Amino acid sequence: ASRLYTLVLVLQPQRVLLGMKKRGFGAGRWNGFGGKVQEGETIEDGARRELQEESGLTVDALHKVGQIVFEFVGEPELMDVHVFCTDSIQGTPVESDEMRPCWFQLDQIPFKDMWPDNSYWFPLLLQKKKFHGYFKFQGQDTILDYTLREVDTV
Ligand SMILES: Nc1nc2ncccc2[nH]1
Repeated sequence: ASRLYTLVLVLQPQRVLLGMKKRGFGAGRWNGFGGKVQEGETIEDGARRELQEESGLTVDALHKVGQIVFEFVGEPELMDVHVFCTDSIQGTPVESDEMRPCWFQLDQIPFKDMWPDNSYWFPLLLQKKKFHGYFKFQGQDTILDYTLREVDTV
């Protein structure tokens, strides 16, 4: 019982792009860009499509960096999130009614205003490590338990 999602982190040498979501699941929190994968669409093509829909940016080179499964207690479907990273993009981040993008210096990533799992695996993403994670949430703020291990192959 799992549903495919994407998450794209535009990660440059000294800064990362994040978006403040206006409404929906995760509203009020900085996050990477992504969403559901469509029928007949590859996960990577879905990640590319969502990056543009939400941030206005066109990615060229995308790299798999992680897989994180999210469980919310009481909700049947697990979120199977395929995480990607890129440095080579085109365009300028676009603010829309749905999303407010902002660049952050790497020592100023706003973990307090992000999903609480991010502080666990971001240190790996910033050091170019690949990972497999699982986070069991109660509600949207409480991590009941988790696993996170590095991998050589996502
Ligand atoms: N970046 C990010 N973390 C998350 N945790 C739970 C649900 C969705 C999430 N998106």
